[PDB]
Amino acid sequence: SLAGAPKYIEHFSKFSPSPLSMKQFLDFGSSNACEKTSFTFLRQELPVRLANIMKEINLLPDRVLSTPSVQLVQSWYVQSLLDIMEFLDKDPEDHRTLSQFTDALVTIRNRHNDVVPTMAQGVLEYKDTYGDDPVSNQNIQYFLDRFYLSRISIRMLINQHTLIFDPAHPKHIGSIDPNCNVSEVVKDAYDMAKLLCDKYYMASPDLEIQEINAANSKQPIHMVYVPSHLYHMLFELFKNAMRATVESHESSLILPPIKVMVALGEEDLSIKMSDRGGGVPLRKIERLFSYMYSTGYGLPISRLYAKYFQGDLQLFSMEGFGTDAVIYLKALSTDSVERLPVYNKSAWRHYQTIQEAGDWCVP
Amino acid sequence: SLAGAPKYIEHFSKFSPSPLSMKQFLDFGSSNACEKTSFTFLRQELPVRLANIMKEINLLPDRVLSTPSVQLVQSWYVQSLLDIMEFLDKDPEDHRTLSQFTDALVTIRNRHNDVVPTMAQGVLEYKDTYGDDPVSNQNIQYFLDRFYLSRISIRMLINQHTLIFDPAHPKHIGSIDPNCNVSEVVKDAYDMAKLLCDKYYMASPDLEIQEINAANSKQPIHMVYVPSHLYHMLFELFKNAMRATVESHESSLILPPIKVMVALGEEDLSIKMSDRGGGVPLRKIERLFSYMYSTGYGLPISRLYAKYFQGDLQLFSMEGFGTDAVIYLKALSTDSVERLPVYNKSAWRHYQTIQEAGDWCVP
Ligand SMILES: O=S(=O)(c1ccc(O)cc1O)N1Cc2ccc(O)cc2C1
Ligand SMILES: O=S(=O)(c1ccc(O)cc1O)N1Cc2ccc(O)cc2C1
Repeated sequence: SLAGAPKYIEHFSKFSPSPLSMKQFLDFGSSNACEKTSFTFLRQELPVRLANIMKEINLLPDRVLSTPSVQLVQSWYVQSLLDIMEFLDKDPEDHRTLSQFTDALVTIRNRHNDVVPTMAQGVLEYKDTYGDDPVSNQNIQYFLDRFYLSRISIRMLINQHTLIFDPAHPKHIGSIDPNCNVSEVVKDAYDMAKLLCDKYYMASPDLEIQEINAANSKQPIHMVYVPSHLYHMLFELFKNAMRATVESHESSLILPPIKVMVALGEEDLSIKMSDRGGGVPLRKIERLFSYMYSTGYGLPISRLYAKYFQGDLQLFSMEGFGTDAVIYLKALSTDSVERLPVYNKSAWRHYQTIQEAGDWCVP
Repeated sequence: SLAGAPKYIEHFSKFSPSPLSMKQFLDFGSSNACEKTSFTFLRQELPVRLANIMKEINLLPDRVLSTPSVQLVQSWYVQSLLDIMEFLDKDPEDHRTLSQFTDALVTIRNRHNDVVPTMAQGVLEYKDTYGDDPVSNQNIQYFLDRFYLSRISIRMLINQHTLIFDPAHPKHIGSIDPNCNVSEVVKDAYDMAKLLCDKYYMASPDLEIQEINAANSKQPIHMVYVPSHLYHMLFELFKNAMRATVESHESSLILPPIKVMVALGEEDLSIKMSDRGGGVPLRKIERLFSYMYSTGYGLPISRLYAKYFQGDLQLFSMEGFGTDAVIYLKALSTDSVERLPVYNKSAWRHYQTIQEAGDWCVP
């Protein structure tokens, strides 16, 4: 009783995703009239976001697209789109529509649970089947950043709806903490990483936290954010900083601590994690964010979480000494706007690459 | 008695520039047979490098190319190319050829002395005459990085020839110090920046230097490098770090010092300059390397000096606290290879941009 998926994909891919600000997410209420609004918004917005990214999947190299794991993920997206299409003609006034819709979103979230490692298997299949080539590799890199960020955004919309309209922290709005204590999240991530480091190495570096609240030097630093995302980024950074520290100090009983600075400025809330884990040459930094060399998507995915609300995650090392990692976040909820890839000529053109000698000299 | 310039430009632009390593520059001797070799090399290589970049000038937007200052710089390049063409049929065995050639190179260097600010006037003329647009601006950015790096490389070849074949440090090979003490250059740059800071603010931050020689903890850190280039980068960084420090501490008599770490690893020699000058939001970092917003090319040009021998110069700030700047250099002379732009399809295509909506969403 539904049209073929391609008809829906073509229709919805014409629209641009509509980025929401942290402030907008937060300003969304929990009434039945709010739920109807969420419903009528999401039955348009989720298909738009699904369609847009599905169109880009089709731009992947034939070699990548032909892999069974990429084809599997595609099929999940198709079914999720179709699931939502069942609601196009349903009455928001009917409470059964709303409850069924929430169930359908839960089913979609579960279906897509293993998307990240499934796509990674697809990349591995491409490499095993054909051997990798630099043109395909660049396309894969460009695509995966956009695909994973798109996924993050879709999961955000679904979690917001299901959490609000169906409780550890009643003060949270869905997955959003309007008063996230940044240092508390830092400590939580450190604690968990320490458990892992202690398990394997029977030791771990201590943590030192310093806050710089530029405008209000006394006040503990808080922000509007999704703590699970911040936790995710910090846990990944701690794991790397701890491993570097212990491994570069095999002969020592005294380990240099990991130092974190949390700075609050007018526009940025920045979190720097500094280790003395011996560092890595500049040449090897890019590779840390590479899906190909990582085929462990911890770092590239953490950076996408940072970028999702207009932030970033940057690494700077000093080979022979150690490494600084910085999470840049927007200080203000009004500046924290979803960063969403969109399917258009620009995106399309970016895939249109091919083999040739670069614009810089080789000896 | 010479052909029209375009015939020479077309001929020489077919070749790729030939990048030399620091080790190769250094291994070049000072005999008459070495001079003849330098001559026969440079009468081919300099025209290749001149032609390659001249071809890219022609790819600039009509709006930029039409400016009197860009046209002036172009005319200098044309005359310099032609000057060298006078030597195509000359006998290297004749000492008069060699001496005349050295004179011609000196004349070229002098002719091009004001290239950097003359091009900047061209950018200003474009902005004043037409108003700037983002497409042209991106082209200008791409082109100027390549144009200025090309210029750096040409100046390197000329200085090497004129210094060697025509003396404060007899141990230097042309402009190259085979035993450059990095901390000494740091101190020289600091001293000069301090003079300027003291003049305007009647105070300046102190300097603290720490060295980390990973493989030989006792040994002072030395490298093969061109000290004037290292000095140039450090002076620019000190000026910025000092200004930030003093201006963000208007009420204080106590200024936090500027801290420099010089680290020597297996592959990198890295120099970090840390200030507590209050920092800048991430949003504003890109602009620091922008020729358009700088229309003060100090930072972008310093970064090009770093990139010229396969290094880099990177800035990381923490708004509300301060800024780290890192110069990354190759530790080994064999890894220090000229980075030279080349005129080919790839370079050509990169100019082929135009107006459209980007691949990311706007609200
Ligand atoms: O790349 S690192 O500098 C680095 C990368 C990311 C990060 O967040 C922190 C780091 O220190 N570091 C990793 C590591 C892991 C094991 C080991 O023996 C040495 C090192 C160095
Ligand atoms: O951008 S900065 O962080 C910066 C940029 C480059 C650099 O090398 C060091 C820096 O601190 N800094 C400049 C400056 C100059 C004057 C002022 O009042 C404040 C600031 C901040």
